[PDB]
Amino acid sequence: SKPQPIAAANWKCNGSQQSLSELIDLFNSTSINHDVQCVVASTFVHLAMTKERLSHPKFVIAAQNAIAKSGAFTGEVSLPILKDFGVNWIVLGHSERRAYYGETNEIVADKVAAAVASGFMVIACIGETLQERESGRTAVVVLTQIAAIAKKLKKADWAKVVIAYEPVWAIGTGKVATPQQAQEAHALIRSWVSSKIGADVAGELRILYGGSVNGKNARTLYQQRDVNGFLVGGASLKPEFVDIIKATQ
Amino acid sequence: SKPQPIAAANWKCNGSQQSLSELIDLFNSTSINHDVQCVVASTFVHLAMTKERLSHPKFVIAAQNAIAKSGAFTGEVSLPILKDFGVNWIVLGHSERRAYYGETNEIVADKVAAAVASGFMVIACIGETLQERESGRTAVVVLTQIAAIAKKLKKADWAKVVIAYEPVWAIGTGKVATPQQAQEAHALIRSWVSSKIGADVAGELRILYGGSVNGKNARTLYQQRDVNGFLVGGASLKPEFVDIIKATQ
Repeated sequence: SKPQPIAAANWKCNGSQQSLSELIDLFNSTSINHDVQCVVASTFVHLAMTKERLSHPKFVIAAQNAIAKSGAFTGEVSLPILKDFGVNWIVLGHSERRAYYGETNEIVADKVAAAVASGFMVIACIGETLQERESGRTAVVVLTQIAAIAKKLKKADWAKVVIAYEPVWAIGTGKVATPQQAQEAHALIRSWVSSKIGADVAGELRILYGGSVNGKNARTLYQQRDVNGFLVGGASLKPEFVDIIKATQ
Repeated sequence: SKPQPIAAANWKCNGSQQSLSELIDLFNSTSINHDVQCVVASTFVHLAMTKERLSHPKFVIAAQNAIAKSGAFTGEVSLPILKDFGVNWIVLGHSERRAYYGETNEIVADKVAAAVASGFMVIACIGETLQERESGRTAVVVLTQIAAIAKKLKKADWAKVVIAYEPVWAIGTGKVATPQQAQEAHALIRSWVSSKIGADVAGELRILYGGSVNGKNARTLYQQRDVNGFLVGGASLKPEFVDIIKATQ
């Protein structure tokens, strides 16, 4: 058996009033008759609008980032503000932030923990680069990332947690990830959770696949024992997302 | 004579639905009978709401930050998105971003230039740290910042530009800035614009003061020859802002 799946749309830095409206209408009209949690992560700018027009009950909205505390951080957005706005989902430590915005294992760790403390559901991202993969350090590295996070969490916290595996080594590297490789990375994280936190925590823990997923590969990927879902980029701005949600049956 | 003044509210990482609503109502009810441009920079989260409820015609809204292009920058916000949302003002290269978020003279420069190209009005921030001030490098440093920006601009671009002087050396340093010192920094920037771009550009160019301004010091500060306004922090979340706008007559 699997825990409930998650199909998450990571819109990243994209979207227009018009496009998003249209995209959101498609969703509201879609039939989803299964155990599935659909998540929509739009930009800070569009939360308001998403919040309002997204009415299909199998969907929640989420932020793409946040900082922990409110204050003198011009440009930034705090958890406190989100929660007041009414946002309960959030994506933290995505590869792009890790790469461009100076997010270390510890900054991430810290954010997650705040998020968890304020009662958010967290999609926490981890994954290794090509250098790391090529030298055979996948295990070494992801476990290091997961550990940094778990270090700050209590057993009960895990229930609010979702891990997303990002095969960075295969992202813009001209390198291609296969389902089996996905499965192998996921089986690692799960093994770690099991042996370190509890087979109880491990078995309800959702692990999302966050490499390239489209309407074509989605099925084969979800068919894997340890994949519970997806954190989707590109495809999630197209109607093809709908196909991916269905891939989760 | 002076160019039209600007009273800008930099809300930074603060605010709640309720607070901001109340704060915004005060504004809508205020009498402003003079040449003044009031600017309100709320978080990405609250733009929507500000946009909607702020109805006093002497007010515009602005963003606190942005990146240049849309794309795969999870967490971030592009100019393209703002413009579509209907935002035409923006604060760029604030001391806090320079300090915590890795913004160099060139990143700033680049952002400004994009912003300008897309038709935004830009409040561009510059200022030196205590080390810099103490060693006598104020002139050296600010001119370096302004230059990095001007490097990318055409003469016509200046019309969309607003410079804000941030006396960082005096921000959380237990060091205190006086009006005369403000005036001296502003006179420098102006001298530079004059001699390098044109006395024409210099004389219409608005230079905002962006250190600590409250309802008490506001007057003495604006009375200075080269101060055209303010980029306000703390006080701008209180009703005292209204007092500062009036300080601009």
